[PDB]
Amino acid sequence: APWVTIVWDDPVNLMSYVTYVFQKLFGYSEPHATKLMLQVHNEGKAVVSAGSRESMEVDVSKLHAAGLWATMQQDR
Ligand SMILES: NC(=[NH2+])NCCC[C@H](NC(=O)[C@@H](N)Cc1ccc(O)cc1)C(=O)O
Ligand SMILES: [Mg+2]
Ligand SMILES: [Mg+2]
Ligand SMILES: [Mg+2]
Repeated sequence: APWVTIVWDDPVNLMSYVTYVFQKLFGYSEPHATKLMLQVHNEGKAVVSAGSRESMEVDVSKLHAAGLWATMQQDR
């Protein structure tokens, strides 16, 4: 089963920072990163990447080091 990395809205990080982090960590374009940031902000969370459990563990670690609230879970 594939897994997903989820980023959760938090009250401290800047919207602008989160958009930048998605570009920096995943290479996403600015429209893509902005859309994911706004999904987190307006829905409370968003899937930001998908793949094997092991690969999502890395994405979670990278996001934590950037200061974002990230978890992973199995995709159903
Ligand atoms: N640094 C700072 N001024 N903090 C106060 C809040 C700033 C505000 N940020 C938000 O509204 C965030 N909730 C946006 C956000 C955080 C995390 C994630 O993952 C997505 C979105 C602002 O930017 O004005
Ligand atoms: Mg907010
Ligand atoms: Mg966060
Ligand atoms: Mg799903």
